[PDB]
Amino acid sequence: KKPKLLYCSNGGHFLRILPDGTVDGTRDRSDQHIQLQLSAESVGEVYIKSTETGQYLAMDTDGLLYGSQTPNEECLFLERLEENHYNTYISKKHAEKNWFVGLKKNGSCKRGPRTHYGQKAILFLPLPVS
Ligand SMILES: O=C(O)c1cc(O)ccc1O
Repeated sequence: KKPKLLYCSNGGHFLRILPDGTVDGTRDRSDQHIQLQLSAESVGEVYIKSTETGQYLAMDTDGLLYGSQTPNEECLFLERLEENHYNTYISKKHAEKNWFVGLKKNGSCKRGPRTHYGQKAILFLPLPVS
């Protein structure tokens, strides 16, 4: 396996899953909580896992991102390759809704409802770390 940073184009923050379940974004490339394991359950279905805490990215019924201690339906994301090398991630559990993983410009998480295709918020460049 290979860990990766996920660099949000909106604002320029790496996706971060804090130990408390809080998901936001930091510009600190040293941050321990931005190293992420991607693993494909099925072809276009990934889990995004913290290599420090072993927590999985998830999205709840309101569209808030959290860190789940154990994988579940809420942690499956559909990964699509975009136009200039960036990926988008839409909640499997909420795909009929087009709820995307996204971060605000201030590096806070954008709830799934506030998301739409064409936003820079939802664009993540995977970078192989080191
Ligand atoms: O680049 C922007 O102005 C932008 C900011 C957002 O928070 C969401 C979508 C966008 O297109």
